[PDB]
Amino acid sequence: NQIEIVFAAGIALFSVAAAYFFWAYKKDFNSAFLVSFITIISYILMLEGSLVSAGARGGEVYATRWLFYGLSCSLLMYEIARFLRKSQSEIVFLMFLTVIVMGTGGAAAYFEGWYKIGFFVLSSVAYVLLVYPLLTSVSPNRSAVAKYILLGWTGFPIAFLLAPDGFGIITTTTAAILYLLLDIFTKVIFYFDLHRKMEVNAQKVL
Amino acid sequence: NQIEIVFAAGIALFSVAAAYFFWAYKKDFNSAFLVSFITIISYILMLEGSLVSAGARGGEVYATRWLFYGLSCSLLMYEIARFLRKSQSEIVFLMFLTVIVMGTGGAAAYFEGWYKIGFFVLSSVAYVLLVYPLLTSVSPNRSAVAKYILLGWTGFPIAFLLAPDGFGIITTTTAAILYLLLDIFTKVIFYFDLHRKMEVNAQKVL
Amino acid sequence: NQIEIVFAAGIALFSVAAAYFFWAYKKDFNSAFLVSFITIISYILMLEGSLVSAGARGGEVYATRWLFYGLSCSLLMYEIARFLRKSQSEIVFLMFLTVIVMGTGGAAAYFEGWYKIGFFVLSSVAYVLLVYPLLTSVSPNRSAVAKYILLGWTGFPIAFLLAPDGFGIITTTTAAILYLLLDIFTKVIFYFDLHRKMEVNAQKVL
Ligand SMILES: *C/C=C(C)/C=C/C=C(C)/C=C/C1=C(C)CCCC1(C)C
Ligand SMILES: *C/C=C(C)/C=C/C=C(C)/C=C/C1=C(C)CCCC1(C)C
Ligand SMILES: *C/C=C(C)/C=C/C=C(C)/C=C/C1=C(C)CCCC1(C)C
Ligand SMILES: CCCCCCCCCCCC
Ligand SMILES: CCCCCCCCCCCC
Ligand SMILES: CCCCCCCCCCCC
Ligand SMILES: CCCCCCCCCCCC
Ligand SMILES: CCCCCCCCCCCC
Ligand SMILES: CCCCCCCCCCCC
Ligand SMILES: CCCCCCCCCCCC
Ligand SMILES: CCCCCCCCCCCC
Ligand SMILES: CCCCCCCCCCCC
Ligand SMILES: CCCCCCCCCCCC
Ligand SMILES: CCCCCCCCCCCC
Ligand SMILES: CCCCCCCCCCCC
Ligand SMILES: CCCCCC
Ligand SMILES: CCCCCC
Ligand SMILES: CCCCCC
Repeated sequence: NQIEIVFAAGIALFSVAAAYFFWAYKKDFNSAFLVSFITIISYILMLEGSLVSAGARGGEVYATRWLFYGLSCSLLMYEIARFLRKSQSEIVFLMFLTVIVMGTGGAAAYFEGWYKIGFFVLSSVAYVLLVYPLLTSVSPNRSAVAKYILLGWTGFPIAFLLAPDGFGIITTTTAAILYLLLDIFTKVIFYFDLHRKMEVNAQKVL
Repeated sequence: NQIEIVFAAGIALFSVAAAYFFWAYKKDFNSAFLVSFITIISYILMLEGSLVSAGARGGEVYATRWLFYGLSCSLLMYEIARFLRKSQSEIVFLMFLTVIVMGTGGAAAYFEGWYKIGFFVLSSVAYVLLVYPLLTSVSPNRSAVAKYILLGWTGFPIAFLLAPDGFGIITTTTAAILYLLLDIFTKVIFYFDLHRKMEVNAQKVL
Repeated sequence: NQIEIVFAAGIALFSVAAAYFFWAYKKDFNSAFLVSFITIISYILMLEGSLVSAGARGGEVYATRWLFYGLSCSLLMYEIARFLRKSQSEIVFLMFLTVIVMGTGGAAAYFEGWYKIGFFVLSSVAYVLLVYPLLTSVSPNRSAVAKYILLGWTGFPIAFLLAPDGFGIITTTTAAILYLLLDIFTKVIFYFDLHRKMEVNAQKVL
């Protein structure tokens, strides 16, 4: 129905994003390229539709989006935590909480009843412990990254609760469109805005 | 039947353990918190029961316990190997053997016939090569960690063979109770006993 | 039929290879041992046959071979990239492209229609970006590794297209035999030829 158009739009946008990020940025470790490329793979699988599950109020759930975030958001968390000049051990810790948040989030979306509630509570506890050291960072770059944590990262659990993954108050297509806007904001706009600042900060403490 | 009570007990204990370890320990990389948190996730999945398989002598197998160990026991092996002051390259090697041991162990538990035997032999070869450099460590902390390798880590393959994962000589609930006691010993008591020693050793070679 | 003999041959050869590599090489991080050991696990699963899927022209596909390559070829890429003295950040980048190439390759093999084509194109783009920095390396070891990239690594996508994973022009058993020869060349002969050179190069920039 309309959902294939949402997924097809995500494949095209992140294919353009991955192509730009590779050519425009330095030919070395390119997190921006890897994040968009992983997202392309995730949208193709969601478009194939073999991994769709029943959601709330007659909606559907694509829990593999949450599993692919664990790989792509750990790369984002690496850039974010390094931008705030967290210690190496704190970076490793935050990247683990991110994998935990997405992993339990996919389980919360796929399962039902008290298991959806329990996995959501666990994922939100790990999320609270993930963003607390970032929102209270003494770094001067803290305000520059709070816009992406508060608007983008925290928009997903809210979308989750409204989507068929949670209470199913919005339909599956509306959730996919809102997920896509959140993806563009946290994966593409995030680099258009902060790449050079992150690049300069990284050539000074490495 | 009685097994849900065993899994519910594990969820409550490791939720208390994860809560204590986070608040009591330093607000940086907390392996003790991550190990217990991962174990909570594993026990909820086992309690949901969608990933249960037929075992030996009419028992059942929860092979995802073994897959989740590959993530949580690699964190334990990191602390153990660093405590014995293994080289960084030896630490990376041991963490790989741990993932191999748990991964092949989950396959041994899930499959039957000569494949259970073959996967068990492979997992035990990798296990022998994993613990040999630890039991013969020249570190003075070697005796302090041998109690957990011999009593706790080596108790799992013995429990495996008795459980429905192996010959099914004990029932599924008895195996779950014995697994839970082994979990508490190797994941919780391990830190009550060795945290400060490991913390002091780590602030001296890092 | 004949395919079990191909898989049984792979189990025996890599069991001999893993046994030799462990005993002959230094008792520290042994990539050669880990690569062969992982390959043993992969061939046993393929021999068990629960993860076989329908292929092209009545052939079959064992897509888990491609998923296990993502773990074992990242170890090979680590040795290759370190041998060419790539920077640490470039090594991490190449190991990610390898996981992407194998991951999308398993999806290309498992799915059909435009999804097989799309996943193949994505996997080949990531493959082109993976081998370009290696084939144009200014390292003097570049020619010593180009034989394995061109003959061995690039033989897999060609075999893929001929195998039931692609167009199904060759049968499943012929593909398995050709996969096995490629495995022996890139995983075993690769170390018989380059171990000491790689060992000496590694004791000079570490
Ligand atoms: C590119 C994708 C990004 C940055 C996604 C971030 C996603 C989250 C922070 C999701 C968080 C969730 C919770 C906070 C708990 C409930 C379930 C989740 C996974 C939606
Ligand atoms: C928190 C969990 C820990 C420390 C678990 C350790 C588990 C093992 C060492 C399991 C070992 C096994 C073998 C030695 C081979 C047979 C199968 C296994 C996986 C049970
Ligand atoms: C031990 C195994 C090795 C070194 C395997 C390497 C495999 C590849 C480079 C496979 C590449 C593929 C492509 C280039 C795209 C099409 C699908 C693949 C996965 C076969
Ligand atoms: C210098 C760049 C290092 C980047 C390391 C990122 C590691 C990502 C691991 C994600 C595991 C899910
Ligand atoms: C489509 C099925 C998704 C179920 C989620 C799997 C559970 C992953 C937990 C990861 C915890 C680190
Ligand atoms: C029908 C039984 C449902 C059990 C739900 C598990 C609750 C997990 C809570 C995790 C947070 C402590
Ligand atoms: C015809 C359906 C359109 C639904 C679009 C939902 C997009 C939500 C955007 C929320 C703005 C922050
Ligand atoms: C300083 C703390 C570093 C801890 C690194 C642990 C990495 C765990 C990887 C487990 C992979 C299964
Ligand atoms: C529930 C199915 C469990 C089967 C085990 C999967 C095989 C994992 C092998 C990992 C080797 C590193
Ligand atoms: C029916 C055929 C069963 C084949 C069992 C595989 C044996 C694997 C042995 C691994 C250790 C060398
Ligand atoms: C009523 C069933 C109780 C079974 C409890 C088994 C616990 C085994 C403990 C072994 C002590 C080391
Ligand atoms: C000194 C040896 C370090 C080897 C690091 C290899 C890491 C492999 C990760 C593969 C992830 C799929
Ligand atoms: C047997 C099913 C194989 C399907 C392939 C799974 C997709 C893995 C994508 C990994 C991308 C990093
Ligand atoms: C840009 C490369 C990825 C192209 C993915 C194509 C997806 C196929 C859609 C098939 C619709 C029936
Ligand atoms: C009886 C079937 C034998 C098929 C063997 C195929 C092996 C292909 C080798 C290609 C040489 C590079
Ligand atoms: C088929 C689901 C794959 C998810 C890998 C993160
Ligand atoms: C559904 C099984 C998940 C296991 C991840 C380690
Ligand atoms: C059952 C498939 C396991 C693949 C792990 C790489």
